[PDB]
Amino acid sequence: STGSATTTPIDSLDDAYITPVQIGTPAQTLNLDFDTGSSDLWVFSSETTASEVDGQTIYTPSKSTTAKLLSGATWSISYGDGSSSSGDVYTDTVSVGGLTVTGQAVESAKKVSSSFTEDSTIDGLLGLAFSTLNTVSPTQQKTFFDNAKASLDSPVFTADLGYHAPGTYNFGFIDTTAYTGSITYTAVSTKQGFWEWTSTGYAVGSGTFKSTSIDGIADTGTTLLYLPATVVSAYWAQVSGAKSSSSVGGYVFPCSATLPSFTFGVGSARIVIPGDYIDFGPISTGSSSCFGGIQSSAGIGINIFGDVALKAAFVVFNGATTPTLGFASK
Ligand code: NA
Repeated sequence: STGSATTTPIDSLDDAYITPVQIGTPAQTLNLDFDTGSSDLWVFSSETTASEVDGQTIYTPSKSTTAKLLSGATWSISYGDGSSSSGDVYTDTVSVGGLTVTGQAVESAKKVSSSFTEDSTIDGLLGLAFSTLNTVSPTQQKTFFDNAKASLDSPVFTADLGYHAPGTYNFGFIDTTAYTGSITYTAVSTKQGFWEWTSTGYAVGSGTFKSTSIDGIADTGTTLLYLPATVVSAYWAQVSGAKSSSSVGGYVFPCSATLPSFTFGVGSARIVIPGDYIDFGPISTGSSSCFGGIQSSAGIGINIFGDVALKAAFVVFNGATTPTLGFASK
C-alpha cells in the first residue's frame, strides 16, 4: 500500500504545515501537524476543556463506530517550544492520503497549552519520530508510520515541503518526479528517538564550504533551522545590521536586507537554502526589524534541521531495519 497527502502552510510565513487526516467511521477529517520530532498522534476532541478550544475541528469518539477507549491509558507531552498537551486514548481507524491503519492510538486531549488554543488552524499533531518517544502510559503506543510500515510497498515516508506553497507527504514510495539529481543517503542514530544525523558542513552565500560535523535532527514540526552559535554568527555576520536581540529572542535583521543563501552538507552533496527562505518577516506588525530563520541551538541541547532547511530538499525518512535519511535537491 501507499498514501499521498498534500501539506499546506498554515500562514504566509510557513510557520507550520497542516495535512488532512481521516479519523473514525464515518470519517472525521482533522488538519494535523506532521511532526518528525515527536511520536504522539493527538487531537483536539470532545473531551478538550471548552475554554481551551478556539476554532479547531475536534474529534468526537462517541460519533465513531470504530472508536474504542484504550482503558487506563493516559498521555502527556511537552515540546521544545514550552507547549504541552495531555489526555486519554482511543484506538480508531486513521487514514492519511488513502493509506489506512486500523487500531491506531488516537490521543484525545483533555488539556492543551495556550499556544495550541491560539492556533485555530492546527487540530493536533501526528508524530513521525521513533515510537520509543511515545508518551502513552502504561502501555507505550506506536506511531502511524510504525503501524503502517509492514503494509507499505517500501518502509519509507517522504517530506516535500513547499516554500510559501503546498507540498506533499508520501508513504510507501519515492516519487522520482519530485526531485532533481540523485538522493544522498546518510546514517541515522535512533538513540534519542529522533531522525538524528550528521551534516558534513556548511557555506554562507557564495563563500567557501566549511567541512565540519554537525549532529542534528530532521524535524518537520520545528519552523526554523537551529545550529551551533559559531555557524549562526558566521551567517548573520554577512547581513549588514543583523544582531542577536535578547529582548526579541534571537537574531534579527533589517527588513531592507537581501539575505544570503545557506548551504548544508549531506555526505558529499549540498542542499542550498535560498536567502528568501530565511526571512520570517517583521518581529511585530509594521516593524522594520525582521526575524531570522537561522537561530542558535545553544541552550536547546540539540541542533534542529527544521522546516527552513527541510523545505529546500526532498527528504526520505527510510524506516528500514537500519534507518537512514535521504536528501535531494528539487
Ligand atoms: Na516567533
